[PDB]
Amino acid sequence: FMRFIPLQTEQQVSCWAAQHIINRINDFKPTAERPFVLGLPTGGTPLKTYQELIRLYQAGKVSFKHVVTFNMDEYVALPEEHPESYHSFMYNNFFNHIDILPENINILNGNTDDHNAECHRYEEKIKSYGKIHLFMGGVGVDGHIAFNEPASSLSSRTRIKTLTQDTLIANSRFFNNDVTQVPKYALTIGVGTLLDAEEVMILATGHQKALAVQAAVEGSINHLWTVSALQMHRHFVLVCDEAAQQELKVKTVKYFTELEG
Amino acid sequence: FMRFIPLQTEQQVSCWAAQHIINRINDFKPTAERPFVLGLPTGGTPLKTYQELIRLYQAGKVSFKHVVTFNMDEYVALPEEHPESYHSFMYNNFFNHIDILPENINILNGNTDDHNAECHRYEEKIKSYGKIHLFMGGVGVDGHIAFNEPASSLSSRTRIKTLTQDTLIANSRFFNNDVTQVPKYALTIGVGTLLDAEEVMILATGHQKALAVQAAVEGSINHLWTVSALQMHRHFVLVCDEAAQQELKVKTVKYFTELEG
Amino acid sequence: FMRFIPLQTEQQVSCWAAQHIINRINDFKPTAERPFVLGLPTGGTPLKTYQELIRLYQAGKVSFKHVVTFNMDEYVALPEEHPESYHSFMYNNFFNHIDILPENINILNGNTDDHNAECHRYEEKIKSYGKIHLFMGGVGVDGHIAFNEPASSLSSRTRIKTLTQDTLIANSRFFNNDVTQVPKYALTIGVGTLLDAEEVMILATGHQKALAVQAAVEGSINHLWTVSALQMHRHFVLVCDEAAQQELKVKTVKYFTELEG
Amino acid sequence: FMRFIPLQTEQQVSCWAAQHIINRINDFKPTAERPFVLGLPTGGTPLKTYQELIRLYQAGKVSFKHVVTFNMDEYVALPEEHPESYHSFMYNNFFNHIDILPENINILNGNTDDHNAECHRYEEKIKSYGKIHLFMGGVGVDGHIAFNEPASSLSSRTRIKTLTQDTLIANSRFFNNDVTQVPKYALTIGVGTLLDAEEVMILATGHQKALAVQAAVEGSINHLWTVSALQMHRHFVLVCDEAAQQELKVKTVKYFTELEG
Amino acid sequence: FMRFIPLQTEQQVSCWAAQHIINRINDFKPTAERPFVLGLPTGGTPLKTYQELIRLYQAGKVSFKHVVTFNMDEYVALPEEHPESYHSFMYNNFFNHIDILPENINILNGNTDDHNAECHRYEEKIKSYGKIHLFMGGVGVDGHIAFNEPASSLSSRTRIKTLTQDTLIANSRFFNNDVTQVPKYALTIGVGTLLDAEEVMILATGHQKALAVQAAVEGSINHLWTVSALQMHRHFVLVCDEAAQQELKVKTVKYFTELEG
Amino acid sequence: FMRFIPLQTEQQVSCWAAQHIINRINDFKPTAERPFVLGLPTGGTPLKTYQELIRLYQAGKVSFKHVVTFNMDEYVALPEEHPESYHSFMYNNFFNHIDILPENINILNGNTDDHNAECHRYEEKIKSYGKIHLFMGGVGVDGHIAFNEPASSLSSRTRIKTLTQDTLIANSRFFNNDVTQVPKYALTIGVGTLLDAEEVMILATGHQKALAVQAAVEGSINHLWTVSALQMHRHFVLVCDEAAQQELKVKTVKYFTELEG
Repeated sequence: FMRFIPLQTEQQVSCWAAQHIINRINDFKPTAERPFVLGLPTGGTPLKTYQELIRLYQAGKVSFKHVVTFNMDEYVALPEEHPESYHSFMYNNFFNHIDILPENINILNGNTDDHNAECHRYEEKIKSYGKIHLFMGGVGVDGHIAFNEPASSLSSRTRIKTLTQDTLIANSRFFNNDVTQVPKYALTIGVGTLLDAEEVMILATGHQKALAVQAAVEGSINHLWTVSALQMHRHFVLVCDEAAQQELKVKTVKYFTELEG
Repeated sequence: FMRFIPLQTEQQVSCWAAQHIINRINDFKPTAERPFVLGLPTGGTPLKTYQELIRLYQAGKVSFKHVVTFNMDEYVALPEEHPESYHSFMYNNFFNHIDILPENINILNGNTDDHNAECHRYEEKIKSYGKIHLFMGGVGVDGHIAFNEPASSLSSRTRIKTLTQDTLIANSRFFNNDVTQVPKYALTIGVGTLLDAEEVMILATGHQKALAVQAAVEGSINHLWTVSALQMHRHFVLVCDEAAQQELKVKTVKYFTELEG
Repeated sequence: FMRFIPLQTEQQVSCWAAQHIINRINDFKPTAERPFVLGLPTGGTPLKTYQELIRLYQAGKVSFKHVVTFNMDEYVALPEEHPESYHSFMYNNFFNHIDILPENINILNGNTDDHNAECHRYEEKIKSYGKIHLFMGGVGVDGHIAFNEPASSLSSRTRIKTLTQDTLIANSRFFNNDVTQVPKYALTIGVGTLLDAEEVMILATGHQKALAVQAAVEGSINHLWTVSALQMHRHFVLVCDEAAQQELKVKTVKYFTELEG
Repeated sequence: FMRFIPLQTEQQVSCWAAQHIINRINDFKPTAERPFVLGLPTGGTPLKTYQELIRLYQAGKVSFKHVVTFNMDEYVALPEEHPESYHSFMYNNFFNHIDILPENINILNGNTDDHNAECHRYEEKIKSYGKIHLFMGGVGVDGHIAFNEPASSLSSRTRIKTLTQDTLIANSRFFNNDVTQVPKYALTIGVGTLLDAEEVMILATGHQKALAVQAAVEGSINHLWTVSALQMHRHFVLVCDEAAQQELKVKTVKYFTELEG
Repeated sequence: FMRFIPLQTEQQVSCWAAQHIINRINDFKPTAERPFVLGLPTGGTPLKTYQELIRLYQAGKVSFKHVVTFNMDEYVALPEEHPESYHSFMYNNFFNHIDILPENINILNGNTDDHNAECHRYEEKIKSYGKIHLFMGGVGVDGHIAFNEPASSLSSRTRIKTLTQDTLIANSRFFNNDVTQVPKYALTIGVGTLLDAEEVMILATGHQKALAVQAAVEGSINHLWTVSALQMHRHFVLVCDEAAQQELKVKTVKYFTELEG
Repeated sequence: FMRFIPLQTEQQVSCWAAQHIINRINDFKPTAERPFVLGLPTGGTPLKTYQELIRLYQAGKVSFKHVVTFNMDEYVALPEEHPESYHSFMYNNFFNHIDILPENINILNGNTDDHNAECHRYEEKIKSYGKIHLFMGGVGVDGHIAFNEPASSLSSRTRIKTLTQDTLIANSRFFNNDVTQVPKYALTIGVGTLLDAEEVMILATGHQKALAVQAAVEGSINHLWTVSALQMHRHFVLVCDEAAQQELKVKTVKYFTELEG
């Protein structure tokens, strides 16, 4: 069944998420021949989690020497050494501070000569390892996942996507508030790619995600709220802060707070 | 306009109600010529409030030597010394334990020769005092007030009412679970009579009152939920326990919890 | 406050309305100096009601010798002896079969030299009688009243109105299915005119009126459903057939069906 | 796919359910080697059906000499000869009045030394017969099935469950209205166990089940209403009384009333 | 997954649908041994599309010399040469004006001696060709498909159906507005038959279809709205006019309007 | 009753508002003895209107000589010459560029020795002129008006208000993104003060105001959405851009778009 973890502060969400990733890896006991495969996102709430994971690694609570990562997405036609590329985000905020092997980091390359070939290569790389064991991600204010469109097929695969006007505006702040400077296209994993993971953990902090949280927990599966499709996943975890609880009914928070005791 | 007091336990609800009545009386400074006029109901939750008022009176925190009371209702064709009459409920559980003057207790007489004249005398008696300063009451699971029907006119007056099938069944527990023994009619104040008070305090405890609480706080005015009409009252107070908050949104409880402190 | 009469067939709706008009007249005991003032509409369901009223008059159960009528509306620039005028509908189907005095029939004149002057004369005529005691009417699928727009001011008065595209289409069947032949304008009473009546009885038969009936009975007051504003009227009666109850909940019909019996 | 049978009285509900069970058995024509497997619940609503089933047996309209029964649940650490055990409920109200073979009655044993082993033995016993042909059951006010929590996996199996505070409160009436006297744990079939039956008949009587019936018939599949998951079952039957129809739309009751007869 | 094409006029809807059928056929490049298989409906909106298909054929933009058609339904016990039979509708409005081979026209025969045998023969004929490549259809005001009941199993097959009271009334206009003159039964494809097609194009024109469009586009899958089940189809296309958009939210139309351009 | 003006761009919203203010003043023909009284707010969309009003003044299309203004609010314990004070906002962006007389500019003083006396003088000053002829304002994301709380009494008066946590965060961007630097309290007009104006024009631009616009146009009056109470105002105007329409139904936008043209 769906696991809903209602918490109060964004730090508690990040600390909980990091702890969950630690426990799965440490229970899995990964080796070189049998690595743990981790799906990873970008953004503000992930950032706090990566920071917590670095702190836990600096202690003696985890090693990434046998963790393989796959990232959700990357901009197209943007140099991968650009400060605002998703390559740069991952290496600067995470991979450069942990003991992961450089050949176990997978991030879509948006500068290939053939974007379809690159997307198929990504899907193949995942299959070569078997399956992603834990995919961490976020959710949009409209319930969309990664750069997938809000009404995306639940069996969509990794493909090239044209960024929406709203996505262009949202990300403008990373490119000098210039909509014309945001890359028009990106490579993203599909909803099917996400659903193929053994466990999907979605992190939702902020009042702007409260409607997405209501759709995920209280609503029925709606094909206009991609996050609601995770209700059909065998292990769907949703962690949220108090601001994102504001649209739920009192009985909903009561039920899940007490279940998690 | 509307004050919503969300509390946890039924005990806290009665204590809050008792304290509020104390403060209203003690601020008002009643005299014999200028008494404080209190509207009073019957039932389980009021009983706890009357008990707390008695304890506060014994603690010399209040005197009723200048409080005039009006009760909501009384059965018709039931001897007023019968255990299950509302005369008996009020005197045995409250008036016989406080310093109220016997001539300041007003309760509808359901044994008159003329129920319309009796109801009219009651409305006149209130007018002779000016106005009820604080009317305490409860609310039905369908939002009805006193013996008024769930679709009662917002200008209904004191009148005779035929008890509903649900009310007959509900009150059967007081007459040996015999529907045939519950009085068929009762004299009740109208919704207009209630709204004419200077302040209306409604007490709502129980999971069975959660939908009525949602209608009063979150919903628009609906003529099928009489309690919602109190939204237009100049001083409408609603006190409720945890079980009755369960249908509200987290943001609704949050807003009013913080306002009151 | 609101009376809802849920019936099965359109015949039952018409008979109930006729009986109600009969009973109001007979209780009022009208005289020449103090006549009973009746507001009247046109249409299919009214036709059956007028037929039933004629039968009751022939059965000497009522006299209209002291009833004054005001009609809702009339086409502009249509000869008043034209078959499709509302003058013709009223006289041919009703007034020519009863004992009403010819000088007590009031119908807006859509052939005046000054429609604003004409509309003002109509409002003045009504005030000269005091108030309409019972106004019968229908309701549009969008809850609109007469030729008033669905968002009409609740204080709109009798005025000239440009017929909507939907009203032109609906009424084409009376002019050889030719939208170009329907009069473009009409003189209509306002929503304020309707609410000034002592009692408003609206008759709603048909599956296409089920949403309007739901808005009037179950919904809160919405200014886009003019019929719902009648919830705040002192005597609002709504009579409907089974097809018009299909959007209501079983509890709504149960409460009112048992109240009326 | 889904059959909804709306009736008026609890007697009609029990009569319909009993007849359906009769018809399935008699069509199946069970033998000793190929028995009919019947799943059975506990509670007030089942009781009337069991009484009706006894009467139909007395009327020689059915024989249980070749029916094998499996019950949903039983208390743990309560002697099975205790008046309030479900063993006692089934035997006193049903099995002691019909011709079932004593070795064909299966009820979870809450007094074993190994509750997991007992639960597995129960699932195995079902497997040994093939599958349950008809599972009769009730529904909680929150749509839960048997002792499963409203957030149980739709593939949950027979297991030990800690009774919720709500179930403890509900069941206090059988243990002197004392929450501390209700057994803390119980053995219950899972939602998966129920869904593995060839047909599921849910019985819903009472005003307190109106919201649950709305969730099963009118709502989409919601993972917080276990009863709504039965919409995906190949043969889902829901029988309900008039009090449980109160939250449905008139069009829903109309549709199914006409379809079923 | 789901394609929603919001257009303005009914003409544009039929023109779009015709063009889509043309393009599917021309890409498929059908041969006699490998024909293109087309599913076809009856009604007002299909009529305009067939007219456009005839115009495009005269313009030599398409040939049906290798198109095989299957129709949704046909009346029972009505001579197939009757003006109001669906045989007549299809031949008069379509087949008599195109170059389809007469042995490639498939329409259920409601005059067989064995309606179950006929329905199985129809299902078998579809199987003999493999699958329907494109199924065009309409939608009822309650979201039902063909003569399937609004609560039909999503795996229903071609079968005989008793026409509902509402269906009898709707079709009365073709039989002298006499409910008793409409055939009581019809042969119809099942919902499973429709879902087995490679692509399903539903056409929805009219204000009376706006609620069904909202259920298909905005709502979750509801087993009382058959059209909503098409959300789970691999290629579901819904084309509608402005009147059918009136119940959608502005953001819904905006999203899909921009997607298609 | 209520005018809803749906437009596309924020420029059009400000231009319409300015034009409306122009036309009201010019029709009124104000003199020194009989001035036009204008209520004014602060914020981004108002600023664009003030620029347009200055442009219209430079074009000699209006004079503000005989115009008296009243502002909604002002911070307390902030020097009125501070860049971020509302005194500074109004003078720098409006009053210093028009021909208003310095003795006709009214703005609450948040630096008085007695804020209650200060509030009363403000209400009295309004009464001394008679009534505000046109009050322009904005609306919060929760429908709140000025610094009034979202559940404010509809008869609240000018008073001191403690800024909510949300208001502190929102305005932090004007004080170096420092919540601790935003003044804790503010002087604000009450909801009653707004309703006492002869006309209320609310301007709503932005996707974050779409829910407030839906509450004002489509919803019933809710005491938790202050803007919805303006439905009972004699002349309530709401102007909005395309981003703020996104939550309305297509039929709502269609109706009012056609009404205004």
